[PDB]
Amino acid sequence: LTSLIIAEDQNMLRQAMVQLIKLHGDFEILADTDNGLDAMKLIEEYNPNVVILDIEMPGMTGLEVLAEIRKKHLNIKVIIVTTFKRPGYFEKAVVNDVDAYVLKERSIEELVETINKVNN
Ligand code: NA
Repeated sequence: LTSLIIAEDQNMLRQAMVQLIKLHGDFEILADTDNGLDAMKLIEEYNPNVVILDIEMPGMTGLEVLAEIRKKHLNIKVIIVTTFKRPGYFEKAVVNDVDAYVLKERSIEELVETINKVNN
């Protein structure tokens, strides 16, 4: 299947994504965490095909994690998934070559469609 790491600040939503993403699509979750520094280490350890990153997290924000994955040219699709409607955050994701930016206005079903489009 497609491997994923999920880094998300909120435990309730994070555990929900780990469970529902596996049921809504053809994915294996290698690791999940609420800390961006933790995520960056897991990412280098496991090399997942795709990562899902919240923005505002302790350690490293999702945007700093995205920036580092790109600096290092890792073969990894990156989806940011956030509540933030602020214009600044979307522009920072785009300039850093994010593969998709998904608002939490979308369902996990839509997020899965997005991962599939991105990974094809
Ligand atoms: Na599945």
